[PDB]
Amino acid sequence: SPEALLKQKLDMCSKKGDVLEALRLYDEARRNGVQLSQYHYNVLLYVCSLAEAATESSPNPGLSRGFDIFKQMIVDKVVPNEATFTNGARLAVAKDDPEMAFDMVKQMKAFGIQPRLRSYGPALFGFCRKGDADKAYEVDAHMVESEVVPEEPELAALLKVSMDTKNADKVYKTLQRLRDLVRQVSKSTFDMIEEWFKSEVATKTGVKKWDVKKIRDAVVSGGGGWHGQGWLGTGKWNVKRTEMDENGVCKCCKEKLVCIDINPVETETFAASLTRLACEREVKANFNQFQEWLERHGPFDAVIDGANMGLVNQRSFSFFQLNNTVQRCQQISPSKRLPLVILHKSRVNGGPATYPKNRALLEKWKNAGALYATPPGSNDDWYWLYAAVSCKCLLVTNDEMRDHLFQLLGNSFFPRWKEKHQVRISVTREDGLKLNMPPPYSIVIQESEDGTWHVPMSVEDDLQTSRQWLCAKRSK
Ligand SMILES: [Zn+2]
Repeated sequence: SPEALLKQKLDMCSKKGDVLEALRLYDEARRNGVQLSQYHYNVLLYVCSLAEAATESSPNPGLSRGFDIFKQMIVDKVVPNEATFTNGARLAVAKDDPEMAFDMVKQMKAFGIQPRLRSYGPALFGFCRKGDADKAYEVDAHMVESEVVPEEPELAALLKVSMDTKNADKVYKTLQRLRDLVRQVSKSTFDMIEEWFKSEVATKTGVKKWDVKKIRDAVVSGGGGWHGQGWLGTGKWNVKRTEMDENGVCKCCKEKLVCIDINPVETETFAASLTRLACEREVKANFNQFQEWLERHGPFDAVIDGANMGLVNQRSFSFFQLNNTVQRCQQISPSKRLPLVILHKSRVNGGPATYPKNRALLEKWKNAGALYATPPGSNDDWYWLYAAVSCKCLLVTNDEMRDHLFQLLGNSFFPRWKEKHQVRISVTREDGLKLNMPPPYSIVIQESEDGTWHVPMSVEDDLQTSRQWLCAKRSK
């Protein structure tokens, strides 16, 4: 079969990295009237990615013709799948022509195809590297229109190009986008923001007088912690690296940060999504049986990730650490409720429970309506997540909650819910175990009603390392 033959020959062409032969085989299929499939086109897009940008001649046929092949696949109305977007982007990156990368995205739109975030990258970053803000903002507007949401790298690039071209309005807007979408910024972005606030353009932007009611109504309207009405005040900024104390008080300026509310409607949307995602991955009857059990149990003040409590910082499962965490949670519960312990059934039956009194205790918790043993093959993460969300209560786990399945939960609501609900344990020699409670303020970029800014750096473990903030306050 000829379609099937071209495949074999393109799969073979190549592990070898032979672009000139893939381009020959491409042309031959069209001379033979063999219609290229999704698969053929993808391999061909990949193979062309391997070509390099001619630093000393007119561009090479591999990259150059790669864009041609891309264009033709779309004309042919061959549907793109995830590999198509990836390879198309590699091709764009390798070529490093932002205008040609932008063309590929325009072509996709013209044929009713939704570009991916990675499709926009080579265009956005290309224009930003070249200092072409006007084109960078075109790409940004295109992405907004296609409903593709930027991540921190795209925002930071937009921030820097706005700084480079002295555009104080676009800096403001991008900082608001960082607040809304990212919350806590990387070391790179943090340093960039610090430069912005100490810069001549920042010193020279602002207003001496403004409508206080306008700001007040914007604060209420935006949900808290910002106003979005523009730079306030005048003159040089005092810009310091600082920390918040445990109550959210800036150690530099003594402003107390805001605790920003989560809208209960968002929480109910998230709970529905969580249940849908869990039932796609669990045996549906197993998850449903837990949902039904939970409906008949509680109330709960806390839910414990039993496997994480037994294992975090241990060389093997510590019933001590789990049990001490149960006791601690019950002690801080105003009415002394036992926490809901989520644990695999395997664990309920043999170390923990190697020792008869530990096994009896596990059964006692179950009998108290405070332990659910998840069935073999289940991922218990869905279970403790769903319980904490549904019971609207604390979640005790030191799981990072960022990798694998946790990426499925998104990067707006879930991180905000996490900060309000997650309790983590720490241990010291002098004191033993401690529960680290949610902060009484929101760890996010905040803009105060008088235009003062507080910007938090993102950190891997804010109990291990002390989180740095930027305090930017007008000097007069
Ligand atoms: Zn401050």
